[PDB]
Amino acid sequence: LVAPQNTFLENIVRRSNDTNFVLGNAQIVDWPIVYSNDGFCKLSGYHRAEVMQKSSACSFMYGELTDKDTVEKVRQTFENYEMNSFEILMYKKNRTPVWFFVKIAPIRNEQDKVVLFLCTFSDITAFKQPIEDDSCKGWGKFARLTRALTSSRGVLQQLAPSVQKGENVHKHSRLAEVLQLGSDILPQYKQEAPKTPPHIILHYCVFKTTWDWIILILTFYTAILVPYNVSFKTRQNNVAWLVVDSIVDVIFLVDIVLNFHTTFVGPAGEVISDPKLIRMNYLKTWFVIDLLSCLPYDVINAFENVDEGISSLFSSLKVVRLLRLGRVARKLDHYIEYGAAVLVLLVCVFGLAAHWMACIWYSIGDYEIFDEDTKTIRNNSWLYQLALDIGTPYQFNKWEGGPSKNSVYISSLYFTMTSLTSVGFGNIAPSTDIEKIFAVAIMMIGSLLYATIFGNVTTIFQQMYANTNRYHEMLNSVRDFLKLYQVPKGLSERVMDYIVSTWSMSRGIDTEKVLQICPKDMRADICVHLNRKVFKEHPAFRLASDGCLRALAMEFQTVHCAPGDLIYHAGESVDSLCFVVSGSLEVIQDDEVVAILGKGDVFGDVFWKEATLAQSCANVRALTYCDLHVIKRDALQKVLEFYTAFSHSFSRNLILTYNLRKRIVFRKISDVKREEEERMKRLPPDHPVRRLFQRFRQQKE
Amino acid sequence: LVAPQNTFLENIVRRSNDTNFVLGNAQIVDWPIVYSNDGFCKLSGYHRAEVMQKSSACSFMYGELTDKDTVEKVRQTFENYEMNSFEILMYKKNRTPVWFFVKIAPIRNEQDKVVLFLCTFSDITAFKQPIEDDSCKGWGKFARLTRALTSSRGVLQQLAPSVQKGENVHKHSRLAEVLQLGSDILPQYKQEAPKTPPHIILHYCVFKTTWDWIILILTFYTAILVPYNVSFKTRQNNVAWLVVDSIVDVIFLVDIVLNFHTTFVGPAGEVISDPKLIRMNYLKTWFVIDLLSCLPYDVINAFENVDEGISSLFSSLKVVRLLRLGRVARKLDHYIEYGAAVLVLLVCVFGLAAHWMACIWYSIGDYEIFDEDTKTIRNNSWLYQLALDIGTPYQFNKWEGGPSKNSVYISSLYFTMTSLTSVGFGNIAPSTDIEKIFAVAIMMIGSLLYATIFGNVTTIFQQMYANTNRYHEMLNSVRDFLKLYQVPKGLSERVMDYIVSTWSMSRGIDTEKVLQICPKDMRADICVHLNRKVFKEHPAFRLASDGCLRALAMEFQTVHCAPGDLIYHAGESVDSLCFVVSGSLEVIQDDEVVAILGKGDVFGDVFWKEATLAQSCANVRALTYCDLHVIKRDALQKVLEFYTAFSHSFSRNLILTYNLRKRIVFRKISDVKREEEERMKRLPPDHPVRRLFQRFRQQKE
Repeated sequence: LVAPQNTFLENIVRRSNDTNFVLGNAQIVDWPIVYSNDGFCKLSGYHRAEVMQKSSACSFMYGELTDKDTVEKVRQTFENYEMNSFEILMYKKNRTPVWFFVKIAPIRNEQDKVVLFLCTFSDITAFKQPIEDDSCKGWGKFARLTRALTSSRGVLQQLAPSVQKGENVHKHSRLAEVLQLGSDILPQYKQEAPKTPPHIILHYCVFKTTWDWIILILTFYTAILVPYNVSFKTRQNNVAWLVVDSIVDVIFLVDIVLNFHTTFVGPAGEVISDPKLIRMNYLKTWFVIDLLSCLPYDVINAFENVDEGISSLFSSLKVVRLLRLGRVARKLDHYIEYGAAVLVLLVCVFGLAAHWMACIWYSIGDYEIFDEDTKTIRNNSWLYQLALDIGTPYQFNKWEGGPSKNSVYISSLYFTMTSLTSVGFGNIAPSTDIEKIFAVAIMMIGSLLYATIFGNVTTIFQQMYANTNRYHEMLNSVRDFLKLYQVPKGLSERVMDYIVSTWSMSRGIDTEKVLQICPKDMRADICVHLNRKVFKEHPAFRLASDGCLRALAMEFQTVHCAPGDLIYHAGESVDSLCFVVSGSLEVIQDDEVVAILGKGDVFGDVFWKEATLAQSCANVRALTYCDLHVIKRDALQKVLEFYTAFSHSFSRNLILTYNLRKRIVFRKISDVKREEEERMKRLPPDHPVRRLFQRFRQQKE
Repeated sequence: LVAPQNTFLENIVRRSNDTNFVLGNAQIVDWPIVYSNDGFCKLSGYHRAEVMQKSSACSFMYGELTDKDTVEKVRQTFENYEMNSFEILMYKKNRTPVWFFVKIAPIRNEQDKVVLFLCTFSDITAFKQPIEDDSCKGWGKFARLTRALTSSRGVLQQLAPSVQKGENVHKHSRLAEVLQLGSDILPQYKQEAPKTPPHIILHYCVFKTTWDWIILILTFYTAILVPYNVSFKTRQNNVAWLVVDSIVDVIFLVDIVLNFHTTFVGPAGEVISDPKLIRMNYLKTWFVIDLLSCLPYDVINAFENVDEGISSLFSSLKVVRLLRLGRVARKLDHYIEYGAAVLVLLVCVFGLAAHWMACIWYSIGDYEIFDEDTKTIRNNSWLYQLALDIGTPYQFNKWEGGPSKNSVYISSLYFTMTSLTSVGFGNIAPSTDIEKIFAVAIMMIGSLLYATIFGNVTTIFQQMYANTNRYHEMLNSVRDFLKLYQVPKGLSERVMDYIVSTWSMSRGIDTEKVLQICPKDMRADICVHLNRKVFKEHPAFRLASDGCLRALAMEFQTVHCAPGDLIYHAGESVDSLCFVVSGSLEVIQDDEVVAILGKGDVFGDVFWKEATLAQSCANVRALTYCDLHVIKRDALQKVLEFYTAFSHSFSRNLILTYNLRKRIVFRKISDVKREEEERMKRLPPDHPVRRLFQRFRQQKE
């Protein structure tokens, strides 16, 4: 998790080393200043706000002793863009002249251009010719001039008083710090990315992902095989297994070597890629135990071995991965995503634990069967009972071999496996004291791991089935509510269809919440993207600035209307302009169609001109599955009055397709036909209602 | 999930094929235009807004060369409602005459009426007699006229330049596209439902619901029976089972045939019913595996079979349903709703798995008992131990049969069943190597399924008992709160009764939340339905328009008042009109009853006339369980001032039963009686208080 980062200011202030600097623009005439520094504003007495937007030729602290030659030199250096360093008499706020040195260094840009200048400053008043304009005394002016040379008199040239004729090196020492500014110019005012150092590879790379699986399977294989080899007294009649062990060991050696040149996630940070400390962290974390883990004791044992038991500790030596990789195998928890991979992990660890405890059961039995010099058969031991039951019992002339190692291994495996899973068949029995205590330990640990499996699997089931129950409960509650208040079917069907459709489409996601999660800039950009159709298609928005576009986009709300639903009823107040982006809409008046609406059409009223609310004169009904983009009247009015220049064109360019306030008058064909029929088949004393009609007409006039 | 859908615009624009059209009303005199098209407004230069509400006789682009004969023809065609097609000189915005062709086609309606007209347009300027009014040159006018014939010169008549005398087919080609408009007239401007194609039946039908259960039970029976038949070496002494197998197979064949003519839910949509692709989807999804599953290998085997093991794979062949139906058996999760049906599913799969593993245990034992040519009895095998224990041991003269198949089956079943449920009795033992590994696998898978059962059952218990605990905890918290603040019993009893009653009635449903879930139109309709009593009974609302009715209904709130509770206390501000719909209320003043209120009565104050707030002069108390419909003063005032016409009758018709602001004065019987008694038993120096009384009377005057 890293971002392209601009490290201009930080590098320049770190490299300054108690100096000063002033920044200026490069593609701009006369070069106004873009930045100043505390050291400068303290030495020159000019505040930062009053130096801003000043010529970078430094004309504003010129004076009588300034040389026009130096002015031409700084001008040709600025216009030719070259490194250089001058000394020239400058003037402070009190117009007192003080000896001065300067050096300029423009900086390039990632786009192959020069954008910013950089001019550094220094005082050499105490080491130059003494010049005074108006002072109480010569020594007083000298002390005043020397008092401003603290930076030069500091550790930069602290050895000057102890020596003589040090001027031959003071200038070089002063210029050495300034000359380093090229290193700070490397970013070139650009989003310099944190490039990886050479011969170090990211740990998220494809090669490392495919290397992690192979090291996992190899460590799994070794963890299985080693105890069987070490305890079951197997011989080395097969040489190929030594070749396999050698290639296995060299693979682990390659892995431990590769772990040097690989970045790791810092626990106190995010990503650390500094080779001066990556290797140190690895060696202080896991490298020594991994080395003492990764020595071929058995391969050396092919010639000679210092100890026989070293190959036994070689097991737990290889097991250090099981934690080094196993806890990092939470990165293996990346995609096996159908149920938690912790389940595969627990079943695998159950298997390997069963193998381990089968091995140690065999070890116990072999340690128990014989009585050494006592020559006692010790018949109550489990292995002798198994030998009697399996057939081919022991005999003596020396003693017979009895059972073969293959059957003994699997029988011990069953004992362990029936012990761990707590079925306890009862054919092969612990019968002596140490088998007794072993059964104790095995049954304890098996019960614990059994409980762990159950807890994990139950958590999975409850997490998978959580959402379905809540949705069904909400639906049932809605159904009960509609049943209670005697709602007719014609409306209950509509409400349940709406609920089921909106749940199927939107799922368990809130658009408003997702919007409010993001910050203001991302929110505005998302709004622009969501509403981009209406801006880019409707000609009324082709003169929109970014600010007005964003202020409008923040407000627009989208509406999905099903077929048959109505938007604006007759008699309702109209207060929202709305653009049609999909489907088609119709307007019905007095049970007659007067207009039909399609894509890229808007209908409403001129709020900014009428400046008053009005009654809707007709109903608008949905035909097809349509999408609407609605704007409220108050917010639109506020935005348009804020953006007067935009409104002067918005009012002229925006034309409504149909005005809800305005309504048409008309007649019907059947009505005029029946009127004609009635007139073919064709009040004198109606004086009061005649006067009524006259009064009504006069009032209407 | 489908809806009645109007597909007028979409069909007409899809069928247009790069043409133009204009819509007009049919039951309306002179036929104003209801719709225009981009092609028309580009060719005729008239904007859409300025052509709307214009005569469909097209009089507004008439001119000097227009023929009155054609006017009469278009008029008689409009008034007789017949298909026809004319050519006539039209006029554009620049009044330049351009040769023109027209064709009209009115559209009917689902209610057996003609509602809309449809007139199409085309240009034939380049293929008619050249007529000019004012042009720079003849060839210039010819080029101008031909430049407007891009649509005709396109792919519609692209072969014209390559041939000669093509006029005999150009008119037919032009008219062919226009003549297709009858197909787009099929919806007839109506909510055309998506009717199912013939010989295809919906998958939600009753027949298919009753067919799913039978195929489920048949596949369950076959899955049980097949392994027992294939492994236990049973003979064919019973012929009826072959008849049953034949009828079973023909039922599966009928099912696979029926699956062709049946709609399915589209994963990328909702419902797909296109027979051109339903069969293709089925064949590419499951049809081939179902066919190779549904061949009567055993019925053919009655004569001859190419392989004996085919009947074994016939098992897993039939098992494909167990997934094809079993995952679709989430539709079986429709109503067994007392606990999840997943429990019945898991117990059934446990049973079938136990059967399978009993079968394979028998197979292993039979494979193990005998040593073939070695003639070894192999006594350590489980089956021989069982034979010795059960009685009738083996004997030789050939070898005896020993145990019967019935006991062997059930014994293997017990072994599997004790293995899966992890009780492990210990009478019948795995003793050789392969029984060993089989025990390994069986105990693993049994532990997994055991954990699954436990997780599911625990989820059920927590989901059933969730709500009771939260309700009890809330009640206990309320009880602790009331105990803390020393509330007397007379009030604690009331608050706890109110809480328990409102929880018992409303349950865990929020009326406000349910309202806000629905959109604005459904919300308004619900409000109208909930408050319909007061509108339809009270005469004051019998002059209410739909808009005012809805604007009022949005605001009304219902109140359930228990007996004994008070609504408006003396001294409280009155700010809400309220209608009584059930029960009865009384008003008490100075501990005397002045009025009683019943059904269909309203009480409050005239807010629209007083235009000021007032103090309540009396208390109103509940008598019976009553329901109130309350309206706030501000919203009512806003609505009535919005709807002036409604208010002019609402003020005149609405009369209060009792005015809270107005209060009556009176005397008491006991008071006047005691005054009469006192007067029967009957101040001169009280000058200051006499002056006080005089001043008070003068102030009151």
